[PDB]
Amino acid sequence: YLEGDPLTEEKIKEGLSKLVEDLGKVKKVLVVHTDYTRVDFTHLVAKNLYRFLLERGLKEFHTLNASGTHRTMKIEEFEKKLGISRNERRVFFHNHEFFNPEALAFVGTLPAGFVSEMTEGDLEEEIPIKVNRLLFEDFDAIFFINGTVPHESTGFSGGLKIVIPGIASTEVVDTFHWAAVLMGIPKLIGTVDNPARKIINRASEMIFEKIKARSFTLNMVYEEEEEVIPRALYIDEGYEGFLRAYEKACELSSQLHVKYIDRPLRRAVQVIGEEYDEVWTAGKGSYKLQRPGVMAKGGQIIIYAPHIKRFHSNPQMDKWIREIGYHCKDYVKWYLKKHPDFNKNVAAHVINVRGAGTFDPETGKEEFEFDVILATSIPEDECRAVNLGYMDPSKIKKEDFMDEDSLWIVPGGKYLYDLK
Repeated sequence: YLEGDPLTEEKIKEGLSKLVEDLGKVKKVLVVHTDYTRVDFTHLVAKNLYRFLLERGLKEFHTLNASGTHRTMKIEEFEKKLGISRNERRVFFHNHEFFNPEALAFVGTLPAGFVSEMTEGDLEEEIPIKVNRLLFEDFDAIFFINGTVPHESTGFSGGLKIVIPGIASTEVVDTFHWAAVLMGIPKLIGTVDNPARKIINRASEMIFEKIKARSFTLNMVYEEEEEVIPRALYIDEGYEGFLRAYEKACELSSQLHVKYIDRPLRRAVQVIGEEYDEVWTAGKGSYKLQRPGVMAKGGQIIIYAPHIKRFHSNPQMDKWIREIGYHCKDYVKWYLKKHPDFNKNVAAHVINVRGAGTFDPETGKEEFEFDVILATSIPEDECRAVNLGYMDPSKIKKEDFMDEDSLWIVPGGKYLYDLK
């Protein structure tokens, strides 16, 4: 449980040395980490953890990319993330295989009653919990390096979120995403406790029961200005440890990650970094501006990301996003009456991006609280096809957004905005 401003590599090392010193046997170790999508200080944690592990006789250092539904990473990206070279023998990177049944272990089910209660009875069935089978191999220790920040689906990220959705699969992840969207971003984002967090914790209990290795949470908190400023590393053990470290994390994050403004915005440009590869993640630009009163009615959210050219990297999910397009909650619920098999994660995503709105179920017409515009390399026609706005990314410039009720947000999609 270390803290600083900034938190230093030296302090971090002292913490990790301490943790490793208390480990008894280490030949085989697993490190579960965030993906290219998370800009954090993993590299300071992972590389030092590995170093100290070597000194005490580590034989095998395996890593697992907590991808969720995100794309697989190249070996080079693991290197960048971990600060560890591919050319170390004893080191083995692994991608997660979210969509591959054979990669997963069944640990048990969520009961229908509880599932129904989290989802207003929308689901009403037993939900199987399946996670990467690596969790249950002969490891002496498993280290989960996670990070905590306000989040559109889980109130905050970090803690057990690295297990689910990180290294989980479709059924349980669909369920929490849908549970979350029923409450909705404006109420949910930046809350410690909420339906998705309940689902995640309930399922993780059954998971940690079956893990025989000792399990550690290394829960990071940081700022991002032009670089990442580490601020805390909360290290703890086992299921209950994950809970404690997460709660401490959220208390710090809630003081550091909320930006306050005094007037509703008419224009916000979310300046998106290379790390957000596709609309699935660049949508954070919309979510972070959805607390009530933050956007003026008719306000424009502009997701400025010239490099982006897809909605999701998984072709099927990308197809699905384009099928339904971006709409309000009441339109989507209606669409699911018509298409009851439609994927609820995609369904939740679309509502999450589009924001509040009304649906007249006599006429089918939608009105929206704000507009969402894609300033990316997705063509204008392909944008309106999915019910989103468009701006030529080459015509977007900071100097056009300094008027009293506009905002040029750098870095985009990171900080939660609130009315002061």
